[PDB]
Amino acid sequence: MFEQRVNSDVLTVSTVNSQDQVTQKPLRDSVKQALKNYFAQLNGQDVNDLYELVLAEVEQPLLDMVMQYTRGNQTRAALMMGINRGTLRKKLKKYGMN
Amino acid sequence: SDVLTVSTVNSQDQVTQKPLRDSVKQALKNYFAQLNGQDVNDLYELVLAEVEQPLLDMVMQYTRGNQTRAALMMGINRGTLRKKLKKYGMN
DNA sequence: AAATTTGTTTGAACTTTGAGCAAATTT
DNA sequence: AAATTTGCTCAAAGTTCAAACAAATTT
Repeated sequence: MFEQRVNSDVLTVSTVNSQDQVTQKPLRDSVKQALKNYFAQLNGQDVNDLYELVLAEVEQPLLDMVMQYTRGNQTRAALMMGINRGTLRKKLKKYGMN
Repeated sequence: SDVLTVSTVNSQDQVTQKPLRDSVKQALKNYFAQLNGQDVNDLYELVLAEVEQPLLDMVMQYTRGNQTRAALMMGINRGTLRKKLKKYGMN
């Protein structure tokens, strides 16, 4: 057959391990790391917009990368992400990618 | 100046931060590399799923389970948070 | 000159929100 | 015993959507 590829390992980054060998951990794990790192560096300072902070840090490069792929075609890009053409264009405005 | 970041090692064994947005690119760069014009259909709800999950995973761990502190921390409604927790089944 | 995409608008379908309250749980 | 948090449900506020369709651009 084909071999399973869990959604965990659909999107993946390159890491180095204890034996200095290149392996591919999930993006999940990068996100986890970053948050662990963000809390530790926080020091009892108040936070109240973590969702939008993360979302910004993820939408931008998804958009960046997807528009490169469709050589700048929105209809394709929006179809490709699964979102209305108008909201893509709204998101794009928000980060100044138009 | 950039708050969301991850650690990296160079060949000369030095650790060093880089923004998470640089990871997300790589992932996508890689996702697209390994497709070969196979249609992609629902990519926004995919990455979102791969980012919501460990964000919820970590903020509950941080707020010791406190749904209320968690929502307030994330800047979303207390009900939205319940719904997202059903979505990935983290009851 | 043919097809396809942009840039808009419209209204309907859906989602998030703030508040309210009893009942359960933590302090 | 007091304070806070859960689990719910209403409504209003806000976003996403598909569909139009000229006007611009690309095949």
